[PDB]
Amino acid sequence: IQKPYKNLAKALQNPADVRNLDLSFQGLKTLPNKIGQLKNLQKLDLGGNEPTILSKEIWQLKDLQKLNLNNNKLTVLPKEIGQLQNLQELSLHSNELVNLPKEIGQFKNLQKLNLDNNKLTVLPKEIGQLQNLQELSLLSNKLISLPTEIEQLKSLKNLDLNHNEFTTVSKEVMLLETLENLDLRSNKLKTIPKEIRQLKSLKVLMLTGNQLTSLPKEIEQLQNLKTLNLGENRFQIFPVEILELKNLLELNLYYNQLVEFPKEVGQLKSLKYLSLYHNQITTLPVEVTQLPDLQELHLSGNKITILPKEILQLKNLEWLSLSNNKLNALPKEIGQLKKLQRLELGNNQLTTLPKEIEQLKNLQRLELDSNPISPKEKERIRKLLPKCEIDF
Ligand SMILES: [Zn+2]
Ligand SMILES: [Zn+2]
Ligand SMILES: [Zn+2]
Ligand SMILES: [Zn+2]
Repeated sequence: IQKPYKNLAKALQNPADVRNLDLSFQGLKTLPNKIGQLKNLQKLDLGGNEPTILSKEIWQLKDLQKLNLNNNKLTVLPKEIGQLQNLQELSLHSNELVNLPKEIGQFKNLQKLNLDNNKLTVLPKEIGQLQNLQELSLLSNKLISLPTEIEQLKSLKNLDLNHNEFTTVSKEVMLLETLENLDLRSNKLKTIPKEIRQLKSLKVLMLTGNQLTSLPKEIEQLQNLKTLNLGENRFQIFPVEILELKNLLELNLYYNQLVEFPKEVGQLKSLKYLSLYHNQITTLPVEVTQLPDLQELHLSGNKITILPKEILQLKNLEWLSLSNNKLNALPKEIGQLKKLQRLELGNNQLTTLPKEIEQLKNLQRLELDSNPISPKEKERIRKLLPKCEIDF
């Protein structure tokens, strides 16, 4: 590992010693022919220059392991890129690529491929030849499908399809059993296939910003799942399948149309984070207070009228959000939440807070705007929590 040569003149003075060259954002239009003298080059950054920076001399620098061609207004990738047999990391992000050459499949040792922020409508069938690929990033493209040969990516751990045009998840993506992180955010998904059960190594599944109404029963088989992000979807019926995931740590279901907060949520015993912000929830079941490791509970923008006294059981809770609800009171048991740092209660029907709130020694912020609290009550509250930032 070498500190990068940022001065092209310095690099060309002792070319044999140049392993790392960073010419990014230097206003370079072309490369000098002399660049071919950098025979031991392993890392090359040509990002943020011009499309003409792609000198034919680059493709003869055979020791190249890492190449960054980001922000170069590239409309086409030369077929000669395939000659860089030793490439491990290739970055083509923030360009204007619509297609890729079939030669993209020649990188036998390719581990990371970044194609973020392009205009890709299709991937070549040869993408399947990248059998050592661990990360494929396609954020913000125009893909409606992936080639069936995507099933051949037997080492893939990270697949990022965030901001594309997918209407369904292909059954070939579901054959990538080594996947750990699958990002399908901001697509046009209406369903998740039953074949999701095959992704047994999946730790993170992001489906935020789609049109999902339900999940298949087979999602219960994702026993390695830690993060499940289902916010900004069309769930009206709570997907009870996800309540079988006893090792889940984070669950996001905000911006749905949920009418019921089921008692079975109490079965998510490892849950640390739960958001149900902006739904139609009326009642908080006693079973939610039975989550011993819960640190954040986000319930703002609902129709909750009361909190059960069993709230005291959430000993690890640090953040409780209940703004824009219909709360008439807080139970005195709120004072037992010793780790509470943030308590959002704006836009409710609160007139007072129990004396026991003074026990909230770690409380840093308390939000009480748009509540019918009288000036003398605001004074009393300030005195109960003198070190807390209180917004009235
Ligand atoms: Zn988008
Ligand atoms: Zn929205
Ligand atoms: Zn709203
Ligand atoms: Zn707030």
